[PDB]
Parts: sequence; C-alpha cells; structure tokens
Amino acid sequence: TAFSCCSDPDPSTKDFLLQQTMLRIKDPKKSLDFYTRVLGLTLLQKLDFPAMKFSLYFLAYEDKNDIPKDKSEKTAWTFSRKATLELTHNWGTEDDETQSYHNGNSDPRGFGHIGIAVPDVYSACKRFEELGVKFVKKPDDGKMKGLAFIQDPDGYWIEILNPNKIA
Amino acid sequence: SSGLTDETAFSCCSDPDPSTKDFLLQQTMLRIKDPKKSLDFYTRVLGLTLLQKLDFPAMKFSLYFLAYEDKNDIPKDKSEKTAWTFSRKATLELTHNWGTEDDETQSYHNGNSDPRGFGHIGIAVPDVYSACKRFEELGVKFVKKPDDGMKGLAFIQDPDGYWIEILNPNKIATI
Ligand SMILES: O=c1cc(-c2ccccc2)oc2cc(O)c(O)c(O)c12
Ligand SMILES: O=c1cc(-c2ccccc2)oc2cc(O)c(O)c(O)c12
Ligand SMILES: [Zn+2]
Ligand SMILES: [Zn+2]
Repeated sequence: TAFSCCSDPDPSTKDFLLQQTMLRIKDPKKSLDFYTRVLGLTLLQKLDFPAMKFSLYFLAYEDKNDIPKDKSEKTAWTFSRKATLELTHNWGTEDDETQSYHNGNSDPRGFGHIGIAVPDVYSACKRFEELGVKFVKKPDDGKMKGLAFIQDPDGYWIEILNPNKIA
Repeated sequence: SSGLTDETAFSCCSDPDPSTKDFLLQQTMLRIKDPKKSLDFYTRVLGLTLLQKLDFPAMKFSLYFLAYEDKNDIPKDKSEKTAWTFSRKATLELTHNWGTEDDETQSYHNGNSDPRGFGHIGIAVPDVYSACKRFEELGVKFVKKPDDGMKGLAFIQDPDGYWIEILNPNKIATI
C-alpha cells in the first residue's frame, strides 16, 4: 500500500543485483536437457561439493562464447550475471524412486513460478507442443489468453509471457 | 551416490534453438502474506524498485513487480508501463491473496523444509559484510550470518521467511 514503498533506497544498495533463483532438481540429465534444448538457456557452470554431496548448475540466457573457460575466471563471471537459474542437485535423487520435489502451487504453497518473456507466445508454445513439453495452462485455455504455463521435469511451473500482449 | 561427471552433465546440454534467441528470464514469483511488510523489506532494506502494482478486485489478489531499475526509467502511461515492466530482466513478482495479512492461522512455505523445492533468491552485492552490517542495524532476520559456518556468504529471511542469499561475486571464489 501507499507508504510501504521506499522510493529513495539507501545508496549502499545501488549496485545490488538479482543474481539467482534456486530450485532443487531430482535429475540434472532431464533438467539440463529441458532448460538448454527446450528453453534455450546456456549452462554457465557446474560446481561440485563432494563433502556435502551436492552439485550446483547455473543456467542463464547467455552466449556460451562469453563464458570464461578458466574455472576461477568462470566462477567470478557466473556469479556476476543477472537473472541466473541455480539448480541444486542432491546426489542420488535421480536413483531414488521414493523422492520428488514440491513446486509450491499446492498445499503447502509458497513459491509460484519462474517466467520467461518471449516474442511470440503462440509460436513458442506450438514448438513446446511439438517437443512434448507438459502444459499447466495453454495460451488459449483459461481466460487470460496469450499467456501460458509449462512444467519442467521436476514439475516447477514456468510462465510463458509476452510483455506487450499482457495489457 | 556420486553425482554427475562433467562429461555426463555437459553431454545433456544442447545449443539453443534460434527461435529462443530473444527469450529472457523475466520473473520469479513468490506468494506473500502481508504486502506492507514485504514491500518495505524489498524496497527499503534491499533497495529494489517497485515497477508496477496490479489489483484484481474480482479475484481478490494483487501483484507487485520489483526490480533493480532506475525509477526514472518507469513509463507514466499504463500501457507503456506494463510492457516495460514485463520486459525487464530479473524481476521479483510478489503475489498477495487479500486477507492473508490478518489471519494468524495462515503462512507460506519457504521450500526449505519438507516438502522441499524452491530454495532461495540471491542478490549479488559489492561487500557482503557491509551489506549485512546494515541488515543487522535495520533489524533484518538472518538465516546464516557471513562470519558463521563458508565465510563471506550470507542468508537472510524476508517477512514471509523466504531465504535470500547475499553473495559477492568477487570473493565467492574463496569458498
Ligand atoms: O494474474 C495475473 C494477471 C496479469 C495481467 C496483467 C495485465 C493485464 C491483465 C492481466 O498478469 C499476470 C502476470 C504474471 O506474471 C502472473 O504470475 C499473474 O498471475 C498475472
Ligand atoms: O554451497 C554453495 C557453495 C558455493 C561456493 C562457490 C564458490 C566457491 C566455493 C563455494 O557457492 C554457492 C552459491 C550459491 O548460490 C548457493 O546457493 C550455494 O549453496 C553455494
Ligand atoms: Zn544460491
Ligand atoms: Zn508471474
């Protein structure tokens, strides 16, 4: 409401940037295929933590030729990119048929979705269909047309939107 | 369990289809109990700018779009404003279902306890210790202080208990 929005944030925050959104993923083989092949993201970096039994995969809309190859240069670059998706893999969940993650849209709710802006929701979704992508909401379904939701291999919801046709 | 080799992981990566060339990662949506508390936290404490507020009286919810953007860049015309808001990179979408603020029975799940899923958003800052010193002075609740545990990396909580990572890209290459 009216007073809650600070319009003159302290200058010590002026260089803060929204660097990542982290989601836990059961199987990086499926997740990496989906985010790179279907949605066109690039894998920036894979970090492994043997002592803690997990790996991190950082994906973003970045040109792979921009990514430094030396692992130390790569690390500083990856963490200074805007809008990365951090996928956390706890070792062994792929081979654990008892295990799966919660997408936040049913009890208990919290997290809702990530969202990707695209030039053409209908063409993009037509391609998603041809690729066998699972839909939550097709662009025509529901009546808030021209907006879609698809699901990644863990069942997380991804909004597919056009900024001009939201209006 | 041993985790993927680099070779396995990279072999599951395809190059992007040219039809996705202009796709951008636009938003992360979180549900929020109290918009007064949340907007104060994200604008005043973390310095994001509220790009736009949308109200849907028929359905009894509101949306808040926040981002690290120059407030002077926001268009005045509401058609211009919506297309600009929705084409900004890395925005935070906060969804408020009306009335949750004054229901002491209600709260949202931050994803970090059973059943797990979502973990956090993360903000890169010039100096984690300086940022956290201010957070401490502003009464921010911490999950992990930078000195405690992986020094130089922190986690704080927003008013719903969502975890927010505080990191310095120039020092994270040190564990
Ligand atoms: O409920 C929503 C309604 C509208 C909307 C915006 C402009 C004109 C008409 C409808 O946009 C949205 C965008 C989102 O990213 C989202 O998660 C949403 O739930 C909505
Ligand atoms: O466990 C983590 C370890 C490291 C790390 C990075 C460089 C050198 C040493 C350790 O970075 C992280 C970054 C994140 O965004 C995150 O959610 C994490 O859990 C970690
Ligand atoms: Zn993280
Ligand atoms: Zn959304």
